Amino acid sequence: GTSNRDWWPNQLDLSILHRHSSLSDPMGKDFNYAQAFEKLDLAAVKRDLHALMTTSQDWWPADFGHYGGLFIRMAWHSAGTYRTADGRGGAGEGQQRFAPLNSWPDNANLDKARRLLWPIKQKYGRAISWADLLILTGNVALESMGFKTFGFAGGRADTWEPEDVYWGSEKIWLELSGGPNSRYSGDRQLENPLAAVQMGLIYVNPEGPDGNPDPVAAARDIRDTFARMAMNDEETVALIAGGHTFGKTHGAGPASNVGAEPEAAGIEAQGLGWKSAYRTGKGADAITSGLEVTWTTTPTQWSHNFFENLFGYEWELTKSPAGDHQWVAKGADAVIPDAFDPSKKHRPTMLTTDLSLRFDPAYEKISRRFHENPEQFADAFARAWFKLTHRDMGPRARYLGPEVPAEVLLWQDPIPAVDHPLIDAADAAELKAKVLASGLTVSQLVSTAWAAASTFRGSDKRGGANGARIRLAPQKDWEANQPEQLAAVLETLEAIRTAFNGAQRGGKQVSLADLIVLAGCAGVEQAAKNAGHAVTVPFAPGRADASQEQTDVESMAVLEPVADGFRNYLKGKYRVPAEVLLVDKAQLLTLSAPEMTVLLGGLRVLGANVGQSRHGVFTAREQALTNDFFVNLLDMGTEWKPTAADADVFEGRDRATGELKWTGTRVDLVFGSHSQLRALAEVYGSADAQEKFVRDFVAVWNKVMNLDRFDLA
Amino acid sequence: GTSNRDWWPNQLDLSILHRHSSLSDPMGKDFNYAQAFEKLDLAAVKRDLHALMTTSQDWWPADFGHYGGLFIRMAWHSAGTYRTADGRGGAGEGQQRFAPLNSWPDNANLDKARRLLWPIKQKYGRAISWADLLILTGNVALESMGFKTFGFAGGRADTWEPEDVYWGSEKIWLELSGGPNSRYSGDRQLENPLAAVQMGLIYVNPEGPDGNPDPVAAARDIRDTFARMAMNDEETVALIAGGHTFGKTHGAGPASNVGAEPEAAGIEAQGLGWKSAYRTGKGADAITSGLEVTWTTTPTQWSHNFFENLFGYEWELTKSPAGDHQWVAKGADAVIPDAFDPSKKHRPTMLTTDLSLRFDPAYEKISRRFHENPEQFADAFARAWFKLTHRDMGPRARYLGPEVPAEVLLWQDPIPAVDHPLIDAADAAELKAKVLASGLTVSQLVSTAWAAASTFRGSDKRGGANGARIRLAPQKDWEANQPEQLAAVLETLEAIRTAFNGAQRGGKQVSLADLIVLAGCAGVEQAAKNAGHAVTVPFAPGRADASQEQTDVESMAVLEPVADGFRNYLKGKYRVPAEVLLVDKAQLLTLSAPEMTVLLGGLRVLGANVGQSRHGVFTAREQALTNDFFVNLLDMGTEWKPTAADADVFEGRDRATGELKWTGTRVDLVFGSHSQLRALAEVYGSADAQEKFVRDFVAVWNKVMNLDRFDLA
Ligand code: HEM
Ligand code: HEM
Ligand SMILES: [Cl-]
Ligand SMILES: [Cl-]
Ligand code: NA
Ligand code: NA
Repeated sequence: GTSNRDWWPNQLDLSILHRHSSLSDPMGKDFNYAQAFEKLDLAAVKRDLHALMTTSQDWWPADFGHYGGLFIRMAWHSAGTYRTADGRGGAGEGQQRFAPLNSWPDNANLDKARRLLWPIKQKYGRAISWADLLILTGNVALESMGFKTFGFAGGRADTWEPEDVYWGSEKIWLELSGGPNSRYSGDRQLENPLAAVQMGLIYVNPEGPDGNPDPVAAARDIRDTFARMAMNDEETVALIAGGHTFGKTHGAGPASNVGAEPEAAGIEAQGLGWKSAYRTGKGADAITSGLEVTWTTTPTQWSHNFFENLFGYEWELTKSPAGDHQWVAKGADAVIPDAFDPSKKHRPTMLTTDLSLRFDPAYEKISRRFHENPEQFADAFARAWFKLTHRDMGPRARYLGPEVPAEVLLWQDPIPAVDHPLIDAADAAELKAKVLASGLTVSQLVSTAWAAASTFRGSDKRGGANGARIRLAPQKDWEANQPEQLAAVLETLEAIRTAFNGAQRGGKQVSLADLIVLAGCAGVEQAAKNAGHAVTVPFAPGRADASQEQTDVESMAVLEPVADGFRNYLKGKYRVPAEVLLVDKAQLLTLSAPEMTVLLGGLRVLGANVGQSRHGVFTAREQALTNDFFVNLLDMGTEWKPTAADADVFEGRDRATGELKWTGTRVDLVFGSHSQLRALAEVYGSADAQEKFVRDFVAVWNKVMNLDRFDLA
Repeated sequence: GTSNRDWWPNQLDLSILHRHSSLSDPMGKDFNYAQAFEKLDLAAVKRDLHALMTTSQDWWPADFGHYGGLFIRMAWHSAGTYRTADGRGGAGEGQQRFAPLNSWPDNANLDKARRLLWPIKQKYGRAISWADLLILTGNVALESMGFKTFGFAGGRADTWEPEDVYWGSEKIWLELSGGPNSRYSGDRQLENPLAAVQMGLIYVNPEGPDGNPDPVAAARDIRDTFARMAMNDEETVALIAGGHTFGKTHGAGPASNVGAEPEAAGIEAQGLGWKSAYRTGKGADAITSGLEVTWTTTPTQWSHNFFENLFGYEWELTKSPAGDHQWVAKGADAVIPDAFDPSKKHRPTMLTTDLSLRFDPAYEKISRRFHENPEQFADAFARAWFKLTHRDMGPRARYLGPEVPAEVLLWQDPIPAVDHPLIDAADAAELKAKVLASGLTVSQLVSTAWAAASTFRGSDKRGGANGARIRLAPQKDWEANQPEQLAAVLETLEAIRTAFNGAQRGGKQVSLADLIVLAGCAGVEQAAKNAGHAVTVPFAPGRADASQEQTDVESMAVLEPVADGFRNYLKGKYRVPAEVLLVDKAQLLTLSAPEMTVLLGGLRVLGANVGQSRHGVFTAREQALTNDFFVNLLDMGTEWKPTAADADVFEGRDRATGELKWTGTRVDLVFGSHSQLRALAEVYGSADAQEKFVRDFVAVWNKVMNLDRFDLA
């Protein structure tokens, strides 16, 4: 069937904003996963998982009699798709069970692992999500094998459809770099927001870059990809060596024996894939990656044998039975156990990427320290394993259950506890009036609260106005945030704050984070008053102020908005058209198309544009909350043409006289061009729509202000 | 960005079932368009529409000073996409304003027409939908030019994204037949469900079949496509001749002057397209189809001139200024007015397809009768214009406003009014006990009510259990309905009915339509009892019984289910895989994926399969309402393989012994294979789900039973 995407393959796609409807969700609209999970008997779940570890099924026999290595790999791949650039990927939505991830080559045979878990999932039902179960099972595998984990939090609710993620533009699985859709340019520069070297890999190629078995060059790719998953050198070494303490790779025969991935397989495969013609197709004959490496002498027990082997041998380049590059220990004895024949042993073996940990000079120093001090290795690995598996969960307020680590970690963007009474409705009224009486304008108030709140992304639940991190490095100096203007606003609000807090009794105080939001609420009310309309904007107190010492500045950099169409802002020129970037930002804000539309039309007339640009300010009553953006954009009396100077800036002239009325960007004008967005603009631009426009603007402003308010969840 | 569709282009698409969520809809979730429309000042709207007729805009100047012809074409194309096969297309959702229809070649410059209507749309806002406005406008155009219409109903609520329609598989606009994705095979047999000859045409090619200017062969295409739009010969002649009494075609210069269609146009085009480089690009210089034909001496007034011209001249094949085939009257004087120059006159001209109305022998007889009896022509055209424009609106109960024709028309599938007291809760309990005491089984009661109710399709709001048409030709003889079994159930129910009605006082009676539905309810209650569960199934009385004479047998044929996955039924072999057919049926039933899933799993265990097939009957307690379907489907103790005899029938064997446990079709097993479906099946197959499954089943069963209940709207 030919589709709109076939005919107009470059038209903007709004369907990413309308996923996750109540239509596709099998749970009722009142289901609350946290409420379910809080009553789960987590101990019982863990005892069933522990038993599973050594209960082999004949359709996918357990290596060494123990599924622990398979389950560790499963959980590491569940988490391992995460990119810090956008927050997308990660284990937090259980997306490994859907396309495309369920059928990535790097996820081969994890269909088997998830199938092994169906009995437990079935037993406990809605009280444990697949998302949570995949991570838990990796923890229980680690515990079963003698490794002490750092902890575990539940609360990842299941999803019901694939997420819309850009995983790259290649049309061939695993394509090597330098093709027509290459994700590399320049001197091996991986395109943002990608965090993997080839389409369908988690991070890097285990043979080496584009298959070249050089451990030093492989180290470069490990470092870059892991940094793009928010891990530093110590964490990276700890994770790789920790993982590879357990289990084995699978490459018993040629890869041409392996059939279709799950999304391509026949209906009778019942959701499994990679069926193999090689001998038994499983167990001793399994083929997963094509590599055939077993790292340690006790693949089912925590040890410090990975580093003992890595440093205790010299390594020779060899080939697996599938023809893939791997390494074997020179002159070694057969000391590694076979996975099924108790009378066979094997020489130590390594991947190219394992040897990176000894041949890259910076990794070698960490690896030596870990070899000499295995306690330090165990602690780093437990910490890194927790971070890997929790990095996309969001604020600690979302962590559920009895095994949550009490230690607050800097990567969590921690928010201090509130230990004092909160302002009430009358206090909030008093503060809104004090803010308006200070002389701060509607545009200042709206712009400041927008800047604070709109760092939130729903991909990994980072950002938002809680913390008042807008007053700290680096947010206070981001271009989009207009650093000098911002500092002036913040000084005025901090003086209101000090005067209000100094007058209270009883311990009551207001945080700066709450006052920033409240002040933006005052600005929105005042703009509505300026248009002739009395409205109250909802506000919920309870935000707290984080310190600079509780803020990792380097980690906060990925939250900078380099394109923010809601402020008509683009920090530089990108290949992706600005309208596409607006829909991307709206998805990370969790907005629907109607919410995006209302919000942007209102922001334009409120004065939220960076630099007070007139682009899209289609009103003669700026700082009044009216639907003038939509009425004026849709007026057929105005003709639009791209300027000579800049093809992405447009002049709006009266069609009869030629007189200049307005200017706009692509982000403004898309609302008059895209057929679905124009239809939305028409509802807000109609003569009956002033009340609707105000109410729906107030609703979406409050939604944005509350995106990180999981303390009210 | 490579997408799942790129990787697995033949995987089934469930997003068609979650279109039209509350996420994409800008109106609040309680907006009721009927209520808005009922308060519209329709007379005011009509006065504004009359004024617009002759208010020419310089960006698209009015032909003859009057936009009536353009607006009639606009309305006819809005309606013209309707296919009787699936009920899809038509005017009823205003889809001409969305892709792909806004950019079809046959809809060229209708973007202009719609833009002319924005000021009225803006003025009246939500109280008139685009969908209603496009039809009303065409009515006002006809009235303005002297033609009395048969009436008008409002109530077409707007939609907010494109509908998912199969329009064909060609990848080239306008592709002629016999290509790699030909919609024609055999002796000019158009593939169902298509109702147009080329991709991006409304019905037929105005030059003739594949561009060959043969009026006789064009007539054949006209007849077949119009019949696929529910129109017979008389209606077809009336509509073509009636339309072509007005306006003109546009082909002032070569088509190569015309630029990108709206979905391809630049952002500055602000939603318009087909900008032309020919001279002034508009008005006298307009290029729409490429043809240059003006049919009558008075193109802005109702006349009898069409048929005077068609019969009064002999016709010569010529070429328009764009090179396209058309006809000119031999030896005629220049009697047809020019659209813009009062000093220019033109000879009469005709399209190939207009000449079809004279050269096809059956159409000639109607055309002559219309030429000789103009009042017959006017009345037939009025009636046919009403049908055209209302054929997809559904039952009369949906018709709104002061201009609704009182006359009941056969094509409306009329349902008599209820003129007696209805059964109450005590009566419903008494009837359900009678039904259960008769010996009708769960399987029979469920199957019969399913058969009755599941004829409904939301595309054109035809079908459903109201009317008790299951007892009439042709429904009573459809194979999917199990005609012998059906007859036996109906006889039993009709005797219950007679006995109950004969005992009443006052006028109270129960219709057979109600009793069939109530009896299906009793069957579901009984199946719950058989599973150990108390359950209450909602029922709403008020259905009435239509007569055979109120049921057009040939129009009913398109409602026959040739594939009904819910009954594991496929009447023959189709090219489209059966699980795609199931999702298509779910879309017509208005079901989401979770409702399709629950419903099918329940139906399997209740005995609703045609012929009592065991395919999918994954329970040892048939006729008990349980979640067994899901629990057994998902049991990894079972291995599935296609049979030798039939690749579309699968055997489920115990994995350890080989013993046969079940058999299933593709429609059964897709719930275990498709990653999104399987995720849904897992929720219902979990150990905590029996109660959820029963309550969700009852809800969706009730939903189906009430799909056509617009008397309760
Ligand atoms: C440079 C980064 C990494 C590379 C290239 C990589 C590569 C792979 C490969 C190719 C396999 C074999 C798949 C098979 O044939 O069955 C695998 C297995 C495995 N990996 Fe990694 N790995 C990386 C990091 C990790 C990390 C971070 C962890 C966890 C902390 C992990 C844990 C495992 C485990 C436990 C197995 C064994 C699976 C089994 O016993 O079935 N790996 N690795
Ligand atoms: C065999 C079926 C039909 C064919 C092939 C056909 C073809 C066309 C074509 C090619 C045009 C010219 C487009 C342009 O260049 O502007 C057109 C114009 C138009 N048609 Fe038809 N037509 C059909 C039936 C209809 C019907 C059923 C109606 C309405 C009842 C209708 C009403 C009109 C009107 C009013 C115009 C004039 C538009 C204007 O003045 O701008 N036609 N027709
Ligand atoms: Cl994601
Ligand atoms: Cl449709
Ligand atoms: Na994420
Ligand atoms: Na329809």
